Amino acid sequence: TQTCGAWEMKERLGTGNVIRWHNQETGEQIAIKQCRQELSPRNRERWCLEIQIMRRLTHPNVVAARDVPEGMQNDLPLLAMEYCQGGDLRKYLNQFENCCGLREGAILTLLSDIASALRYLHENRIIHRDLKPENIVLQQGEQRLIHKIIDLGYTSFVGTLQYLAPELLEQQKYTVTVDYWSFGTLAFECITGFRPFLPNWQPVQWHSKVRQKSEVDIVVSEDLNGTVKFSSSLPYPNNLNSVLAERLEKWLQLMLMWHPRQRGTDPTYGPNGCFKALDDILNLKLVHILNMVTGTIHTYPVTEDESLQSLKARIQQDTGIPEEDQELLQEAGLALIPDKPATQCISLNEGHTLDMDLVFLFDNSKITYETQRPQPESVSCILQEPKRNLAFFQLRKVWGQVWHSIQTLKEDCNRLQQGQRAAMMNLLRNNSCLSKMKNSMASMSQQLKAKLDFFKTSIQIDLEKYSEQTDKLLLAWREMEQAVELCGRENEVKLLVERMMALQTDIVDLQRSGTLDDLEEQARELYRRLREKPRDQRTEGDSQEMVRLLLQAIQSFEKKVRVIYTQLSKTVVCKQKALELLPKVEEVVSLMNEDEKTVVRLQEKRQKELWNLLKIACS
Amino acid sequence: HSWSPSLTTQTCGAWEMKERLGTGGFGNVIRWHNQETGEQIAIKQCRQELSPRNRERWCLEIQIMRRLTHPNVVAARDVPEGMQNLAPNDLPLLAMEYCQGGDLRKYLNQFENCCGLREGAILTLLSDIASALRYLHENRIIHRDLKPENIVLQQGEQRLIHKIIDLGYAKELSLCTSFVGTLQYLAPELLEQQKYTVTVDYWSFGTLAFECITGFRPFLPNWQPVQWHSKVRQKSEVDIVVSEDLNGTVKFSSSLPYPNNLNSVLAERLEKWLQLMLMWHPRQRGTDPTYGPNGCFKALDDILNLKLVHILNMVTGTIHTYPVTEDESLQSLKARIQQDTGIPEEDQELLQEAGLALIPDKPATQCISLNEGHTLDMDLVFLFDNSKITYETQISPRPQPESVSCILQEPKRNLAFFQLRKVWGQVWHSIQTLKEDCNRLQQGQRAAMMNLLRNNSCLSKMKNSMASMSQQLKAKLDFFKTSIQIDLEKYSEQTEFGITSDKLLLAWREMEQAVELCGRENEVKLLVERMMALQTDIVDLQRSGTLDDLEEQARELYRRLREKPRDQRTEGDSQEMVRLLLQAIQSFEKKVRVIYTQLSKTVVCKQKALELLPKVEEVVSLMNEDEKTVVRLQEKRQKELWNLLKIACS
Ligand SMILES: COC(=O)[C@@]1(O)C[C@H]2O[C@]1(C)n1c3ccccc3c3c4c(c5c6ccccc6n2c5c31)C(=O)NC4
Ligand SMILES: COC(=O)[C@@]1(O)C[C@H]2O[C@]1(C)n1c3ccccc3c3c4c(c5c6ccccc6n2c5c31)C(=O)NC4
Repeated sequence: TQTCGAWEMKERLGTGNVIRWHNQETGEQIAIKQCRQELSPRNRERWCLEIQIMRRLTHPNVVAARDVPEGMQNDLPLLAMEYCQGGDLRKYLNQFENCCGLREGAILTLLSDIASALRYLHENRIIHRDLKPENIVLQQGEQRLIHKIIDLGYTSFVGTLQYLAPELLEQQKYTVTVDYWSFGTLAFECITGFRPFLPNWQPVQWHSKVRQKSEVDIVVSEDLNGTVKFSSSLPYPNNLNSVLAERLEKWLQLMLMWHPRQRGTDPTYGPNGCFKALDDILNLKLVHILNMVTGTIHTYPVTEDESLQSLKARIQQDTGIPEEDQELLQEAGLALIPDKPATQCISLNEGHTLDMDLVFLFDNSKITYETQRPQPESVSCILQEPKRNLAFFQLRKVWGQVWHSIQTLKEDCNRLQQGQRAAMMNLLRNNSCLSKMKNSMASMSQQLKAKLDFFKTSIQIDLEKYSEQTDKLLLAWREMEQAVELCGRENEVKLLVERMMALQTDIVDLQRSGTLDDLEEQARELYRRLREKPRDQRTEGDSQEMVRLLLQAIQSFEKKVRVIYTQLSKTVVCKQKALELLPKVEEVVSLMNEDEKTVVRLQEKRQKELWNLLKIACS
Repeated sequence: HSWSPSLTTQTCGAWEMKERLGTGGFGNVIRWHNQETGEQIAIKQCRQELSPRNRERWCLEIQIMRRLTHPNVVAARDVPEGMQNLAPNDLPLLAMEYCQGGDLRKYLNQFENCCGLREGAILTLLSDIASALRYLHENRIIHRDLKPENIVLQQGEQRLIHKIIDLGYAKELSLCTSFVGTLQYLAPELLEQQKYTVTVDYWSFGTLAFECITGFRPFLPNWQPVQWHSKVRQKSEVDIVVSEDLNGTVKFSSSLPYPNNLNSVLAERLEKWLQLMLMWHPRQRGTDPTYGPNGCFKALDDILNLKLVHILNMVTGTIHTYPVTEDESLQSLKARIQQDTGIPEEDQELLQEAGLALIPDKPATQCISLNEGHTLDMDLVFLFDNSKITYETQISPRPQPESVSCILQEPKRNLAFFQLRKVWGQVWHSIQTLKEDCNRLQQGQRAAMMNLLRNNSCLSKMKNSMASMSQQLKAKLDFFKTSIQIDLEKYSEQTEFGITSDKLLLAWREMEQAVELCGRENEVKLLVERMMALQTDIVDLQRSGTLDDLEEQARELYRRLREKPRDQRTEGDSQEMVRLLLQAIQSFEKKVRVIYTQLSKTVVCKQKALELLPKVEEVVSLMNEDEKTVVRLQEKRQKELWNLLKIACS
């Protein structure tokens, strides 16, 4: 469609226009901003000034300027930039599985990358003014997706106002705190899936309502009825952990602050201390413990110095399980190493979650495990009245939330299976040593039976041929014979082989044996269809089909969870029996070893006593 | 003058009148049920006003019925007291037993019997009806209206018993003249209006028998008499079928048509017996080359008394049927299998359902395990070639009938409803056969798996014995090595002052180097590795649909066609049906590929097992000698030492 030697023109990246160019020879990719339009002298200057700013700036989180390919013939120059393979953040936010916000890993890398870029811009005295998901592009790094800032210019109308700091509608002059507002609204949208303050509301009405919020309010929303509610708390559903939700909630209060001068001011780090505040949150080292007793995830911020014993004492307060009874296991069934620090649980990209470095907690005191999430306000609201007609935009929100609820049921249920598999892995690892010991015991018993048989044969000859050639020796030898009768732990080994054999049966029955996975795929496809519905077909309707799926998923979940706990309590009773048998086997192998030592000595002594007879006779 | 809401049909004491058992006419045979005992009866009544000839004809029937007594002939029962009052005239009623299985026409009409009845059902029919006709003819009675409507099924203690009914056309004998019977089973002679004999009942039995084997009558069904007579007259002595093809050509054949549910031998032997019965010549009909005139019953007796053995060659996927004698040895059968499969006696691995190898010196009849549910699958033996390392994943499915392969080639062809009904039933039957054939192959793979697991069991039992013997030997050797080292040390220590026996020292030193060579620890070690690696492959083998659904789909499609109203019965393609068969053929060969992949995996394991068994046996032997020698050498040394003490004590 257009070429420049090896440089061939590709698809439009967005709208003058931005188009991708690919080098046929090197495989190199570039983005070119072009204007075929005729501009006013001020906007002409504005265009040139941007190319100049870009050429000056150099940062890992700011799109790099590139040379315009030689021979790339309005009169205004082109803006050649690096091509970011990941695409814009709006595209990511629009992925159907991100309707209720992005994953935890994706949020931490966003926050980090955009805070670092904003810091560079502001220190080089560049104020963005139009920061939004459309102005954030993702580049493919070596191990993760890197967020970069674009458009450093120097629904439709209501659309443009969506990330603007309130002062911008009110006055002319502004400060860096305009970019805090934008970063905060943006960040919130990535956590929750929607903007903090009454999205798509008309400016006059928006301004009048949001003005009324308190210093601690980070969300102003309209329910289905349509009550406007203000909140200090980060909304649910979100894919963040307990601690991160709590800590990002308070950081957002700094950023979504109505007061323009007070915005970004940290109580510790003073004005513009919002970047140092986030640094603390991002540098936190978190440990996630799943209490198998209750099924709740406990998150603990740990220090590099913090010992496993300190963490155990902290788990103790939230679970009621004493340090001594705490069995802490990981994915593969290994118990946590006490010499090592609490940070041992920690194993950083967009695919990072709490599930990655998750530890499963079991109570050694428990013999049996009895089975023990609250859906958002809008979901429980539609559960009560599923036949209610909702406008398409309202349908889109509750359906995404219902789908998210089911995904959570599925994910929650799989974490419990992972916990049961960790306990099974530990059991199989113990059963392995138990088998290795059983075989040694079996082998030692057979070797002992053999040596005893041989000694019994040997001594019988020696007793016969002695009496034939006619004291203290005869009585001593007869004691040797009755003494070796008492050793041999055949009957004790017998019983332990029965137990060890009966145990391995229960274990093979445990390892030798969904709809909840299916109900999620059903809900996902139903939500997919709603969002892929043509604009003319977007009308009013019921949530009957969706609410049907959630109820079936709840029912399926509790049924599936019952079975997980039945197998867990079966696994733990096997683990007990195993731990009970190990010393019993060890003890019998010890006894047998002494029996062998005794047979060996008694044989050596008798032989030496016979050569002694031959001495006396040789004189 | 008022309408009653009661629904009691008509009573006679404890006896409640139920439905008519017949199909058309006034309702001559009706079922009666005893409310108190639960007993059921059938009552035949004559027509109200009769001509003196038909009055005489009626009496003659009552007389014949009263005389007759046979397990396969419905006997005359006492008329319940008070019923003769409710009779149309002075003439008696015919009270008979009620046969709960119903008539044979009902069975022939069951949609799953469109291509004939099952092999078990054919053998019990033939046996029961031959015995009844034999009884009649020996007691000089000719039936003259034998057909499926005149055969009823009674519930026996272990099977369904076929019985003969309706002696209303029957004559006591001699030659007869009367134009009596059913057009569809009417012997040529009766249409020629000639004098005739018992051979009229042979024709009826033969046409009937054929219809039960194939699903349709032998000679041009539903053709008008004049046209029928003109065409069927032209058949040869050996022809048992005259039919109309898809292109309407009338074809004559000596052979029994396909599809049928009979085995190879039974089809061949019943084919030639049918030539005797469907013989145009009236005097020659039923004449057997061995048993002479009227020897057709003794001929069938031979066929029925045959003891058959069904062998499934797993290499090809074909079933070989062998008529065996009570004296016939397994070796004779093996020699017979050899000719049809090319597998020598020594390479023949013959297994049954549960994976047990056939016992030589037991007779060939050991393979044989008898009602309507009896099949060749019951007493089936699976043949494997010990020479084979791998089995070919393709085996060629069964050759489908002439009409099926004809419509497979051109499915868009329009056929008349009656032609559609035939090919669709046949296509449905082809799919059922694909399903059945495929399951037999799985059974063969499971028999080989069962044999493997049985062998692996003994192999495990031997491994443990070997392991145990090895540990016991290691122990005794350790002890002997310790013992002899003491004895050698304390001897050399006492040479100068004590006893010097150069002969003893050398003998004892030989004992010591001799026991160094024995102990088979490293040999046992390797066998435990192999035995362990084998058991892995075996657990991987044992720890590892659309063909049945495609059949249900075809069954429903054929069902729909048959239940189609008479006005709606028009022309059509077999596109929907041919689609299903192609899918079934594709599904079958896919399923069969998997069966053979696992079979060749099973047989390689079975080889390794049979390779390991002697190796284990050999090492345990060696170890046993090592033990024997240790025990002896120890005893001898001890006795030699006490001998030194004798010499020193003198
Ligand atoms: C409608 O799209 C937009 O608003 C974008 O800001 C977002 C979108 O196009 C715009 C115009 N955009 C811009 C608007 C203004 C300046 C630069 C860009 C821009 C760039 C890139 C991309 C891009 C790459 C892959 C998918 C989408 C992409 N976009 C851009 C860039 C890029 O890779 N390098 C520069
Ligand atoms: C055209 O012929 C028929 O329909 C039958 O032969 C076949 C039919 O009714 C008839 C009239 N029939 C007869 C015609 C003539 C004599 C006896 C029967 C007869 C009998 C029975 C039955 C019977 C039982 C169950 C279903 C249908 C049954 N039928 C009969 C009997 C029976 O149980 N005992 C005798």
